[PDB]
Amino acid sequence: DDQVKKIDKYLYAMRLSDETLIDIMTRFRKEMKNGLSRDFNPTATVKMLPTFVRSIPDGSEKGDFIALDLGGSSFRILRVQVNHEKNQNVHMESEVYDTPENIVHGSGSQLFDHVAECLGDFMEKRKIKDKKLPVGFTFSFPCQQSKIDEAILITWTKRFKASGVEGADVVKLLNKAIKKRGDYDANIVAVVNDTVGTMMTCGYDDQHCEVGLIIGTGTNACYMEELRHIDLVEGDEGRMCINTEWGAFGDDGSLEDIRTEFDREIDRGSLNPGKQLFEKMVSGMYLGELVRLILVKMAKEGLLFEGRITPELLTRGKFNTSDVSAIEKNKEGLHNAKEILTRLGVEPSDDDCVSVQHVCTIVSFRSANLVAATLGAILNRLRDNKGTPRLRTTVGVDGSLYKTHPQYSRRFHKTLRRLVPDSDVRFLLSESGSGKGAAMVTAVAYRLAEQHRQIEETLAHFHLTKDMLLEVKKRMRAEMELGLRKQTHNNAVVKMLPSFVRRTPDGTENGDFLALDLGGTNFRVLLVKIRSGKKRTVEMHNKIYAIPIEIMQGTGEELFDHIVSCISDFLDYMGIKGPRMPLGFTFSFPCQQTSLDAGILITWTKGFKATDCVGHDVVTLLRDAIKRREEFDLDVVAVVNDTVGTMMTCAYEEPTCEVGLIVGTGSNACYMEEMKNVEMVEGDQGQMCINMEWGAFGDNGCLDDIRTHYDRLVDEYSLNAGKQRYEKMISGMYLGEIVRNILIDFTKKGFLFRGQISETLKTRGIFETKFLSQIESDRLALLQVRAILQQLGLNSTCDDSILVKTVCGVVSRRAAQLCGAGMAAVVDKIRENRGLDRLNVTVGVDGTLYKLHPHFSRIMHQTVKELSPKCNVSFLLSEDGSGKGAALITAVGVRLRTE
Ligand SMILES: O=P(O)(O)OC[C@H]1O[C@@H](O)[C@H](O)[C@@H](O)[C@@H]1O
Ligand SMILES: O=P(O)(O)OC[C@H]1O[C@@H](O)[C@H](O)[C@@H](O)[C@@H]1O
Ligand SMILES: OC[C@H]1O[C@@H](O)[C@H](O)[C@@H](O)[C@@H]1O
Ligand SMILES: OC[C@H]1O[C@@H](O)[C@H](O)[C@@H](O)[C@@H]1O
Ligand SMILES: [Ca+2]
Ligand SMILES: [Ca+2]
Repeated sequence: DDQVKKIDKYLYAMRLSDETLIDIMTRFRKEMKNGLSRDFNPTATVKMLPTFVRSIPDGSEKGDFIALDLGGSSFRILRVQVNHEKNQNVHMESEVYDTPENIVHGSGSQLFDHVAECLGDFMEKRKIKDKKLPVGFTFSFPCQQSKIDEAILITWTKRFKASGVEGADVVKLLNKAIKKRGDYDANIVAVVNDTVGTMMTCGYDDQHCEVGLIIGTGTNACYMEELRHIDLVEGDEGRMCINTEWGAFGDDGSLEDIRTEFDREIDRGSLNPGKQLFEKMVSGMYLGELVRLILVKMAKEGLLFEGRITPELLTRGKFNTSDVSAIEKNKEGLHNAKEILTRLGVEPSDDDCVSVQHVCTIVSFRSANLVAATLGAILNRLRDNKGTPRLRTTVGVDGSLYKTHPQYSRRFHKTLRRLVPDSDVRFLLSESGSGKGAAMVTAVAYRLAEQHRQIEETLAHFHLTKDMLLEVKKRMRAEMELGLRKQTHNNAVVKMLPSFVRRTPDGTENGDFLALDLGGTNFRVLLVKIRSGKKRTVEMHNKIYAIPIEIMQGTGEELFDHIVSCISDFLDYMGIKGPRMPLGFTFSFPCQQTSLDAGILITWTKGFKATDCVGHDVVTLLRDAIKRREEFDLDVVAVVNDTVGTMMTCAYEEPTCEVGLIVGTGSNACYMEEMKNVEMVEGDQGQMCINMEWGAFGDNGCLDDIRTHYDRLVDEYSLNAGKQRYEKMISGMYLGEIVRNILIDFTKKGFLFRGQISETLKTRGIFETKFLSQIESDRLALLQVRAILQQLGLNSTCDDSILVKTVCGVVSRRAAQLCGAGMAAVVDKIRENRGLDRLNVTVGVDGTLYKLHPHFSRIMHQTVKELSPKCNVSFLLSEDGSGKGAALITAVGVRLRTE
């Protein structure tokens, strides 16, 4: 009676009080909070790692998979076949492989070579190599993952200690070993921790399973947490399984006041000193030795075996946990203790057999008790989440010590139910192992992988290689030439139309002028005053005037009548209504010029479609409308394209600006060609500004090489089917449509919005330049993206938002590259013309897409630099619009008219 009370006095420390157990519980409860927080997670010892598993099996799972189970006490590989659809129910055949204390403690390479060899043999014995069966990986160690098929080892635990693995991705490490074998092909689709596998398994049979617990070589647990609580995972919808990794509870020294010298000594001799402390007082890997450490400490004080101490009772690991168990059996309890203590050399007194066996209870009871305190903190967290007052949940379990020890299970549940009363908990023991559960995870993981494979295959067509970009640059140049050569100009797609502007501002332009800006997003009328010499200055006023789309696609009569009306009102506005002022007309469309004041509208582009305009001279068309009104009189000195207007605006300040570019509703470019190359205009003196009209590039098929199904659909439904193919893969008026069309397709395939094509998604023009630009902002957050989308009328989840943003990126990126390859061709021609080996030139730019988009310009500039390394281009943005440049052209126009 005192012997018992004798040891209960010695091992007093290892006798935890309920109030104490509650304390620890409260402590872990706080460790969980810190672990899940984005602010404190970096310092927490309890990792609370996300698993990317959002629900237990639903029953829809089916297929043939292979599972690997490394990290437990046995390396086992299994094959799980499941398919209710047809009729088949869950079936699985497993095999166990040996793993010597050599591989486990060797180099990661040696370890993964073994795992790859064992999997090979397994597939051979079943001759299933030919099948690309999905592989699930149950790796019972702490792992960092940003996705289910990635697992970076944080640190080894238990018996493993292989070099070159920590901090690496075991998936990649394993994939290498297999590939190095060339024997077969693996498709590792997921990596799960055993606590998650165990939970998945028990969940299959009990749809109330919300916890996975393991108590074997090591101890850990996982539970279903609310996504809105997992800070380190963007989303607030539903739940995800968190792998607590509580074995490291108190590694920051939060359980020093509970750890004994026996614990510390056990640690100082461990493989991983300082870590997994909480686990070192529980798991069956340490129970035995923790006891043999006291037996020695007792004998060393004559309290046992008559103070005798054999070399065996001193040798490490000579007292297995197996002993600790057999010695606690109810039947042959003490009888067993005798045989054991006997082989230990020491002479077992039938009184010793009693003293010993009791020690075992104390140690083996502390474990069961501790685990009950932490698991209790988890159940309390679940109860808190549900809001309910009571709690009903199932808990999956597995692990030697639990599965094979006479009293553990028993005492464990007891203390538990005692600690958490307001809850009804069922403990289901995984009889099958992790295999079933891993397979259940692999099924869904794989389901999402094919979806992904398909999405990527499609998007891959929007990816151009540097080599593809050089071809486009090449083609651009070939077409540039066909258009300049009078013999081939007749059937060239890039018309290279001359503008009849032969020099950038000289600095003598002086006067007052009116200007028109038609073609972009805003039709506006301006008044510009230029003063040079001493006081060189420019003063301009403008006013925007709408233009109903009806008029825009009405008749040339109403269109130009409307324009003149606006010109009138502005003349009043500025007051200057009276004299005969010279006017520059910026008409952003392809015109055939004979002189600075004659433009035959070759064809309409963008969204304009007025009747009886194509084929006429726009100057005239305007002149007439003016005569008809009879309210004033003007001097139309010039007609100008916005690209040329832009170039002049920027060249007014920057003398090296010899290129103009526009990337807004439509896209076009212009530059200064050598008069000797412009075979369409007599002379070979000086230079001339060439309005390329490069939007038509590809209208002869030269781009059908990289155009996609979505590009064709967008073209096929445009106002000008067949024309302006290049500009239609670049400008803000079309980008959106390419996207919409890609989205509708993904939706029909059931990859977006639950497969529902909404009315909004069917509305053309829905994706404005302004939206494409917000959605791609880098300062944006997923929550915000989803918000924007919902505002548009699209009911999108967070997963949806991610895919939409991606799609927008692929499309917008390709647009910038194609545009860069185009500009690259231009600058390199200007360099070859000037026979240079290096050319410095700046480009004048304008266009809403260019100005608002967060990445277009950057990726564009980058691409030009990469395709034309012999030119140092600079892009200067026009902030005053074309107007300034139109007036600066009108000035010369007049100067040459007066002369
Ligand atoms: O207690 P152990 O022998 O160490 O293993 C306990 C459990 O570990 C997991 O890693 C395995 O996936 C399970 O199959 C096993 O039941
Ligand atoms: O993006 P956009 O609306 O097409 O604008 C791009 C540019 O178009 C030209 O027609 C105007 O001369 C510019 O002032 C304007 O900045
Ligand atoms: O194998 C059960 C548990 O053992 C522990 O030592 C590891 O830290 C966990 O990753 C694992 O879940
Ligand atoms: O608006 C910018 C460009 O758009 C193109 O579609 C027009 O054909 C060009 O004349 C214009 O420079
Ligand atoms: Ca979250
Ligand atoms: Ca010429």
